[PDB]
Amino acid sequence: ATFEIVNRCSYTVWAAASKGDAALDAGGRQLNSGESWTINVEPGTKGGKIWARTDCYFDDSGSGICKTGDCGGLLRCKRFGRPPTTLAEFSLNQYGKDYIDISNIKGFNVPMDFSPTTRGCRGVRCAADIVGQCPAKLKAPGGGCNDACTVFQTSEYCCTTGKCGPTEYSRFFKRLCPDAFSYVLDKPTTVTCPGSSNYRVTFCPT
Repeated sequence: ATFEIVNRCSYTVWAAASKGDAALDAGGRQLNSGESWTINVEPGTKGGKIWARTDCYFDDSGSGICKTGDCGGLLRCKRFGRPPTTLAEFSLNQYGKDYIDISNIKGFNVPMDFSPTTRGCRGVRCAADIVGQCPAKLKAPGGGCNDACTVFQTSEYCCTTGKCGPTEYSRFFKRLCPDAFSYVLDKPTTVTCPGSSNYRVTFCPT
């Protein structure tokens, strides 16, 4: 499948694409404002994520640090990033269907639209000013709005027992972005698309 990743933000982001134990495509790249990066994702990829990283510094070897979404100091991410990270999540070609969602379970850093570029399903967006409105206890100094599990590390926020409910903190994310997952057992906002759809992730869509 092809994903076009577009940075519509006024600031540079360092896109990342991983399935947790490997890079997707090159795994990461700098996107200046307006730049588009087209990646190819192998069919059947399960548990892929795309996110943006902010305020990164990398040397010529591709090693460095970002204030949000750092994936072990690498430009080309192999692993998932450090919260807070708005996540585009996808599982492709799963019994003939693709499944996409946006998640705030690991917080929010950059607003995002995640839309098919092929026919037969709708996109999802989380484009509210979550950072601006972020509750004081969840604000990350580096930028971004952390989820409560990251901050507080309780069974309730992290849904460790597989039983958990919404929280004041999950409801904050859900109020601003109803179409994104706000906690682990949120009513799913997954979109089902035809298998082998193509997609565009747009940072700062509005």
